[PDB]
Amino acid sequence: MENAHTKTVEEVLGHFGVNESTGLSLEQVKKLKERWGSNELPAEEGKTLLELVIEQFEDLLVRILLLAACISFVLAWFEEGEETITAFVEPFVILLILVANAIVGVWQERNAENAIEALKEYEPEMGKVYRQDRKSVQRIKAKDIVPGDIVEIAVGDKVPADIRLTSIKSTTLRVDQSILTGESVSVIKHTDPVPDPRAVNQDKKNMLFSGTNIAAGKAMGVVVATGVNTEIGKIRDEMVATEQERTPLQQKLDEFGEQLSKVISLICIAVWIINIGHFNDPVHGGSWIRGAIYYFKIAVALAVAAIPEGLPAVITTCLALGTRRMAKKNAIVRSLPSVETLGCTSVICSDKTGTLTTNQMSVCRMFILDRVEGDTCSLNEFTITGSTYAPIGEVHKDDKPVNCHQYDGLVELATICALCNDSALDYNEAKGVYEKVGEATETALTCLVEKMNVFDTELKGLSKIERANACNSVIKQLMKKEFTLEFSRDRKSMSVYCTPNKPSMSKMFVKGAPEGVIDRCTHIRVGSTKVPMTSGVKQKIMSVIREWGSGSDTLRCLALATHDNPLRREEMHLEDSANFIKYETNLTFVGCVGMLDPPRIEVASSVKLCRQAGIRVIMITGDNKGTAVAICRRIGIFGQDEDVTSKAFTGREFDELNPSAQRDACLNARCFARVEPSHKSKIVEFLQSFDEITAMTGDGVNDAPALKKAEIGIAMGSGTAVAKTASEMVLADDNFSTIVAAVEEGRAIYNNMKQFIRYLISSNVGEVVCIFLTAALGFPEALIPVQLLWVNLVTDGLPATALGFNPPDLDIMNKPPRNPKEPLISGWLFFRYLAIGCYVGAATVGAAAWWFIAADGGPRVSFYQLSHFLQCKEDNPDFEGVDCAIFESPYPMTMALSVLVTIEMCNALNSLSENQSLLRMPPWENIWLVGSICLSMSLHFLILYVEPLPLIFQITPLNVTQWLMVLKISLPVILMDETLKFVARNYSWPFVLLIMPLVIWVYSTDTNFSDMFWS
Ligand code: BEF
Ligand SMILES: [Mg+2]
Repeated sequence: MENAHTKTVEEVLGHFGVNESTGLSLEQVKKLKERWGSNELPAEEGKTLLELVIEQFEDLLVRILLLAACISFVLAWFEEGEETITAFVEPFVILLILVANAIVGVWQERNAENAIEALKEYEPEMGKVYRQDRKSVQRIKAKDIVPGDIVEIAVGDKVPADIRLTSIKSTTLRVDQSILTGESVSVIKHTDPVPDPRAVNQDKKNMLFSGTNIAAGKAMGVVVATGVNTEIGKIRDEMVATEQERTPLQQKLDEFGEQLSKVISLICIAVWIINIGHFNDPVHGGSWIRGAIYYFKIAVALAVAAIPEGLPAVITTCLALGTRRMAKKNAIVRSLPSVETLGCTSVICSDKTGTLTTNQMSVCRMFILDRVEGDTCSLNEFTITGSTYAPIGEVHKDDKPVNCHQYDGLVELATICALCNDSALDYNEAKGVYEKVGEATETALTCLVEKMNVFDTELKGLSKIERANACNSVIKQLMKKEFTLEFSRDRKSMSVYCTPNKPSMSKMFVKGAPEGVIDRCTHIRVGSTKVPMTSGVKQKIMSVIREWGSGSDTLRCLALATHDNPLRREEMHLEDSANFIKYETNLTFVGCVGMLDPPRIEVASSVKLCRQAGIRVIMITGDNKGTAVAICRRIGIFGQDEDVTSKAFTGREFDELNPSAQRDACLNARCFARVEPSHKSKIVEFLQSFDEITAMTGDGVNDAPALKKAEIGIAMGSGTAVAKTASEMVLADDNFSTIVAAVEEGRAIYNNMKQFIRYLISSNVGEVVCIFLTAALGFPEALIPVQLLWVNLVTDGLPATALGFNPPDLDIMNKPPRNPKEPLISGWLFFRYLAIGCYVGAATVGAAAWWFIAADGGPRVSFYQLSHFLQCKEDNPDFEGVDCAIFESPYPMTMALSVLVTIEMCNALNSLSENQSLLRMPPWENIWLVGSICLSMSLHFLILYVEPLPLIFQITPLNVTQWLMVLKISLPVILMDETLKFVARNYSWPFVLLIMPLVIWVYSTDTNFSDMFWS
């Protein structure tokens, strides 16, 4: 069944072979089940643990670590030695770091799916259908309905399938379609066919779309589409068809991994090339192959040691900590890399109905009269602060609290509001929020009546379930509602006949569009006085009503009047519309109210903060252009008097725009209205075409393709499930300020990530340069792989985690988002961490050599003997026996390890700021860094001072003067990093007064290095 809206009821009924009054026979029911399936949206759960692990191993950094681990393992398998116990420790541990990380990430996934599923609406999805088995209404499951069923719908029901209207039994049919079409107000439905076959769902007035509630009335329809063929099903299919791309953080990490791999390959090739002439050495066997592969093995072993083993682990730790911080403020983030996406976001595409607004219409203004002199009147105007359906707001006149007993016109207005509606407000114990029963506007009037206690009834001890209807209950107990005059299309008003319950009358209460009520009223209720109507007062009322319904505060105005002396029920006949016209005569104007779909109270501040942070907010909605522009003006996207002739567009207007005009609109326009979900995705894609990180926010089904297409999609906690499944983050508490909070968190996370990435890379390149320098000169080895493993996982691991807690920059929220094209590590950074790395290598080699040359108490071995480590024989030494037993002493190794650790701690203290000096920013603020440094020193001393560990790591306790020399070697890294940082910047006192005694203490003495030869 295609374009059913274009066909009449007879055509669709003949096509389905179903009678209007009988329904479908049980045979046709199963015949349609076998063909069309069943009415369920498919729910696929293919994210098994194996799938999650394999997709989380997609990261290029993790792949590089895996390659390094496997190469190290195959190198350790062909080492022809008996030290396989330790030689295999280095790769294996990496695998643990690679696997444990995975669970962490996987855990986060499950945790998100455990939280997002918690905040899902759960109810039995039922449906009232007619079938030939029994004549009465049959309440069956919605999944057991088929295309062709005759469905009966009533007020406060959710339609279960795409339905073409057949007959309306309540003379009207109001449907709330904000879920699908994004319309803030309920739409009127009819039975007449829609001739347009390409018509959008907003103007399919004869159609009912699954997932949309019925605001008021009863109706009878026939199912034409079911399951995935419904509009929501088509949108879900489009959402699935949309491709998902990697987050910008993942792209930056992959680029950094490519740069790191290029550096590793260059280092390996260079080390191989430097030893071309040694290939044919007789030591290998005098062959061009064995020596070449031996030196290739050495070069690859050196290259593998330049990859930080713990870098992905600390990156994941920082991401998980940020995710936990966001979860603490009611923000569920699915993937760990997505926590950073909002930091680099440049454009925030949003949704008006249900996302930028509460979707709960509430009365925000009202007025009555106070006094009349002549050709004019004094007008009492009141403002109501409530925005949701909760009856907790207050009525303010001239921005001060006001009571309601003093204003008799106000109690009369409250009576008219509560008695001239048939909807209600009710509280869900499970959901925990008040909601409407029937029409949204009538619920707004009910909540207004609850807000202003016109009879000052006691409400302190009242429970929340009975808080919903207390004042309305009181003033409906006072007045008995006899009968209701139904609202008409030819007369935009509705009336209620009420009689005073107390004996010793029978007033009429009329509401509706202001024009009709004003032209049909000949009197004015001023306080308790019925004064004759005057042209001046009517003009004064028209002025305020138009300026209420025409400015940036565009409102839906309802005029409330009363008929004091109506004809008694015998005269009036409730049969014809013209009778209803003639019954409403000589009315008395009482007041007027003005309501809207109000934006959430944290929206204007959030958008101005986003604009301050360099992010522009563009509203994309399916509602009309007028309401969208009004909400943009109200929340601060547009000014009150700003011209929007080129900044607000409709889908039809955007359809035939020039490509240059489309580019200019995407660059400049800030409001899109009357756009289909495909149009929303097209807008998001056009914005992404300009290399802009786009964050889409929405709640409804129409936002799902746009939420999926954006780099990060944010779904409201009250939104639909399909919108939540397409979004990377969910706001559980529906707080829009969480967006700017997440932006700040992401920017801080990115800064800290850069800091500790630089720290780890510098440490590893320093160790590699140390090994290369040791090999080139010929000195005895100063470091061993197991020692480097410890100093890379603990001594470097703890400072990196602490650096993850770096204080945020002061000017973090006053800068534009970072350019996506810039690399994570720049060329200047590339130069700088090499400087610290080269200094670490040189300092560690020098510390190892100092104990063998100039240290007091150690052998004063010359450079020639020290360079010829392997030549410990009768080659004219001084202490030939002593030297052979001292070249393997643990003292130089301890010197090297201590110097490396101390320089790493100094570099960690230099990693508080990317370019801000340590003097101005002391370590005090990041107390986590100080605690981590102290803990690492404590455990290092424990390693140095226990029984087993000095055997496992060949290290021994040092002396006071030896520690002093270690500090002497380590400290200048502070000076060199400070001068590099100062150079970068150019182109407190307690910290100084504590560090000066330390500096003067350790530079009291100096030792000369007797070495003037190089290899
Ligand atoms: F709900 Be949005 F206005 F499409
Ligand atoms: Mg919405």
